[PDB]
Amino acid sequence: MQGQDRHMIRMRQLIDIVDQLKNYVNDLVPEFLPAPEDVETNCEWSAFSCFQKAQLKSANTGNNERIINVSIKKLKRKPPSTNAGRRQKHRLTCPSCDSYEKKPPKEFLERFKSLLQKMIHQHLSSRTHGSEDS
Repeated sequence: MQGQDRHMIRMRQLIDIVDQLKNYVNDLVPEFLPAPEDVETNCEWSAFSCFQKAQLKSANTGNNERIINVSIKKLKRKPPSTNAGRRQKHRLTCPSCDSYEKKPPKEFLERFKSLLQKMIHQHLSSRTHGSEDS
């Protein structure tokens, strides 16, 4: 009906900033950024950090540089406590974070935002499950 969950703000925000910074791809510097591809049910969390240390850097050439800083802030969002479990995990254990291969910013973003709305989202409520193309 009405209201705005605190958590949600983050979620949407994450996807927002992502899409926001994305729109400014022209201000995206190509660097080795960690992007967790396909994370365990309860891994995305441990991966959510891989998107933090990633450090979104803009081409910084004048345009959407300072603005990008708006995406970085959000992008650099902290996970829900620790990262993956506190008391020797629980639901299940997950491997390290920085393990997969790096990728570009355009992708790192198009992926991060997805990874979020992928698990994080559902993490709250499924909502018509069925996503797959490639």
